[PDB]
Amino acid sequence: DYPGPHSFDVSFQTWTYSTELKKLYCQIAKTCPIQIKVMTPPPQGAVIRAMPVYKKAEHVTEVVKRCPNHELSREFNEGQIAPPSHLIRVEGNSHAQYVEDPITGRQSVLVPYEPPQVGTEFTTVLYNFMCNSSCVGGMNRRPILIIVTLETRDGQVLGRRCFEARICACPGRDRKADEDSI
Amino acid sequence: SPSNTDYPGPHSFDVSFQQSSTKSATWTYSTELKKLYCQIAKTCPIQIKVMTPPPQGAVIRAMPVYKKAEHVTEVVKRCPNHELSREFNEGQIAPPSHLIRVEGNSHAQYVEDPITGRQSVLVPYEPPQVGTEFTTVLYNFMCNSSCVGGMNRRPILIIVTLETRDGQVLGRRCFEARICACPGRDRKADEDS
Amino acid sequence: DYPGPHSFDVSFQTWTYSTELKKLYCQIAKTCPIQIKVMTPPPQGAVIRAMPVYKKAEHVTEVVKRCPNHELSREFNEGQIAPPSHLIRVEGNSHAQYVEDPITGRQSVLVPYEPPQVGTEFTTVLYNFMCNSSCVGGMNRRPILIIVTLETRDGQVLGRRCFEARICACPGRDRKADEDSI
Amino acid sequence: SPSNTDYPGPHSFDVSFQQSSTKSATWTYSTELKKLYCQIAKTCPIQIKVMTPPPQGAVIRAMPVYKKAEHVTEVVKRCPNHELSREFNEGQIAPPSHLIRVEGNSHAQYVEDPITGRQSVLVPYEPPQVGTEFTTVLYNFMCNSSCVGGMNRRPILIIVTLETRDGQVLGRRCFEARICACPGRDRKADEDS
DNA sequence: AAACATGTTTGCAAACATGTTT
DNA sequence: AAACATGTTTGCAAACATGTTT
Ligand SMILES: [Zn+2]
Ligand SMILES: [Zn+2]
Ligand SMILES: [Zn+2]
Ligand SMILES: [Zn+2]
Repeated sequence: DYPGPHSFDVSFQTWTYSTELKKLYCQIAKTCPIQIKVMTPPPQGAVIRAMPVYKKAEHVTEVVKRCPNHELSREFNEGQIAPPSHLIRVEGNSHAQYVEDPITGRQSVLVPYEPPQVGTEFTTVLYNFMCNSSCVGGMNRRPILIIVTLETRDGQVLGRRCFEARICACPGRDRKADEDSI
Repeated sequence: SPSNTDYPGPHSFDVSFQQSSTKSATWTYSTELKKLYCQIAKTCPIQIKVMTPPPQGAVIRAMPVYKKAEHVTEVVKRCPNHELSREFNEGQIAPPSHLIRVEGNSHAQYVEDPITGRQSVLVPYEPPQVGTEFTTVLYNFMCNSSCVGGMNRRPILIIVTLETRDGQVLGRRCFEARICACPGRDRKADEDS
Repeated sequence: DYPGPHSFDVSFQTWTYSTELKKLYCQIAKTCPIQIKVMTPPPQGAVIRAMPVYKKAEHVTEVVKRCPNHELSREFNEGQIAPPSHLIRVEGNSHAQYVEDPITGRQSVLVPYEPPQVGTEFTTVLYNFMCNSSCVGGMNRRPILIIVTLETRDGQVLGRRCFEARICACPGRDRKADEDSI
Repeated sequence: SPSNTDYPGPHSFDVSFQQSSTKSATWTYSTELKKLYCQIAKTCPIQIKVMTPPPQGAVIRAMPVYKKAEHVTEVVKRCPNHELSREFNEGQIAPPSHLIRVEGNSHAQYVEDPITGRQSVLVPYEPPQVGTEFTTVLYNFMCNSSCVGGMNRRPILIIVTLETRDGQVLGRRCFEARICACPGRDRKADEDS
């Protein structure tokens, strides 16, 4: 976590969030509203990039893509702006652009930053996760965590926040049970 | 859509399953249920028995097909996930799409029917070893019977058929196949049902 | 209603039944257990025929078949013993035979009678209704009622009972609301 | 999969909808939304306007197609129910499978593309009546946009195209079509959305 | 037009099916 | 083998979508 010059921050108000576990439990392809908050207007082009990555040191070097099944299953792909391989998708924004790093091969999705609505106090982004946290041939139940980063139009980082994502089928249950381990 | 009725044929063709050890829980068979319960990619020994020497190029084709009427017309291939997954395909020579595989036989040849598009695997028939009453063939089933994007837990059944070197069916036997994780458990539960 | 020599009778213990409305509310293609009770063993071949027919005098002469959509929609038809046109189906009985009257063209389904199980007090039959009570091109929401008849092996009637059938989507709701009209 | 982008073409081709009375609630149009809301089997008057006389056998083809990317590849036909229902077909000469119909024109010819299997209907182009600025064509939409076994409430949109007598596209305009029961209500609600 | 009839969609939890870890 | 992890199926009611009756 790096608040940066604009005191960047992410927060949450079919899914659920354990504040103190910094974990987001949510169903697949369902919509996840995510709250963005700055303290001072970021630069101009300023973008919000959401990138997935494995939590465990063992697997951090491996890119995070959708399992083969979902990747090529008309379902969810057919009529789509985004690439079928990308795990993270953003809904409700034509400007949203999906990117594959030529060198690292890492997939991510950017959305141009925009101040909140008048009176509001949050820039709300709509994220969709397109593979369960357990798809064989994909995450194979390997915990992953999202890295939402506020960057300068040319890719300079201005801030970064991160939470563990676990997209499943019973976020309620899983969260609760995951709360029992303590 | 391929036939599934038992047909002993002129050579009193027959398939059966006899347990390779004396646990060994990698698989199990309900003679009573005509069901074979077995673990994915693990090896299944299947016993072939004739009563009179079959023709010349005689072959044994094993083909998978959905049990229920609603799906019979759909081919049976390996789910997308496994058809790519590095594992089970890396040192393999067999078509990653094919469900049924035979291990321990270089002559084993995999085939996709140009018209029906149905995948199957053949092995040239060879009589038993001296003093032995069974020709044993080693099959491998490459997808759980619940792989999403594949069988999606739709019952399938194997159709092992003894055919003439030019495809004329001399004999056929069928058994339901349910490849899972706990063949022991599943069979048991299936029997308490 | 004609009890007949064997004091024939039908009763009920995804569906529901208004005793005093002689109406059966049940979802489509879902299973309906129906209780048969006699007072004295019926003849030998004795069968139980279930036939649908329109309640309203206006439409009684028109046969009752499944609407065109369902009639030829792989769904529910594909792997099936019974004809895709037949509204009423019985599940759990290989002996069940579906029949189309050559002259009247009327569809119906028979099931060989069998005494109850030991200790039991009912011969229970499993009926499936395969079209909503409202399928356009079919019942077009025209009330129909089932005529379960106990007959002699050669078609002589030994008894007959009948209840109004209304296969819908919310048997609960519909029943309740249908109970409000009074 | 047929194009849906507006293309005025050399003859400044254009389609518009002007209300036949002075209620008449049988249909309505959201110029703003590019959506036509109309009742099944009832008649929809559609205004055609060019700026320069089109070629010779020039025709006006109206073809239906699903709006959403996921279904575009699927043809648009009348649900099974209506394709048989005695009504709307009894005294009719038009293919009971076809969704779009044109009333008041003997020359109107219905067509199924042999390769794509796409159904459409053509009417030879004829200039406006003297003193009139529009060529009016009468369309009929034969299935609610919610017929199960048909559109099953999948948004569709009409592609009226002005073509040369031998199928070369000279102009094309599109509008979303939503045939229902309460065009009034639905349009209103659609606008409050 | 306003009310009513009815199939659908969405959300949710229980009982279950089935691969994985212990 | 026994326990645990997790996707599925089933049932159910609310809010809704949409044809029909009034
Ligand atoms: Zn996946
Ligand atoms: Zn698989
Ligand atoms: Zn129907
Ligand atoms: Zn229709």
